[PDB]
Amino acid sequence: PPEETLSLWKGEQARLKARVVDRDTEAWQRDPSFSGLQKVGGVAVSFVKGDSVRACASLVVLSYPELKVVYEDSRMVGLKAPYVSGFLAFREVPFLVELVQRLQEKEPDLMPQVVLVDGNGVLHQRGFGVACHLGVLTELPCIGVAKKLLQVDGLENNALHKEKIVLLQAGGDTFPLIGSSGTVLGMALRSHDHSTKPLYVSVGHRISLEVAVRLTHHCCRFRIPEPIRQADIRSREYI
Repeated sequence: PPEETLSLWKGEQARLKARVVDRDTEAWQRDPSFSGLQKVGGVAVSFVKGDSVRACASLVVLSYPELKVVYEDSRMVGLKAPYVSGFLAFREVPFLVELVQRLQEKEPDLMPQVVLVDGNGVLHQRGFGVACHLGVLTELPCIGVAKKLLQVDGLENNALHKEKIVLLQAGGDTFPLIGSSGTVLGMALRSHDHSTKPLYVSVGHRISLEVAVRLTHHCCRFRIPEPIRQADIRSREYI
């Protein structure tokens, strides 16, 4: 009953968006060296077309500060119709929740304290990206780490944007992503000395933007934050 389904999802999008928290809720987040942080998660998803859409997803957990994989669960499943633009997350995210639930059941001591999501946070067409959606359904702190600048609220990959990227001279350097509204939606981060291409970081849930950006940088042994890099490898394996 697709009209019923999409209508339900539209209501849920509004309700879930209102649940997004953009401040820190954990003691470890307020410590300058993130004292108390031991486990960082990574999530990545790739889709495949077919009679049914398939999703290849990976949840990994890494030790922190060491960034070594301590848990992994990577899967390919079919997702159920209806497939509606702007609402694929309403099939995708419950599958990701299932991964988290399986971790809680099978290895509860390895539950991540924060999840780095390969995808968008509040820097999103409707201010409710996959990282927000996963966060509110699990109550886990989540960060949206995007590889491209999302064109919302007047953000443009224009000449000035490109100039600001050049002026990111070293790993850790940032510049704010500020909408036409004047709202700070996220930060561009040069994640590593080796790469000149920035990551675009925004809050998913239960973390502040400053903390999200600093933690993201600290997870970058290479350009892509290690939990995402590891999840990416495993969700391309299934592709």
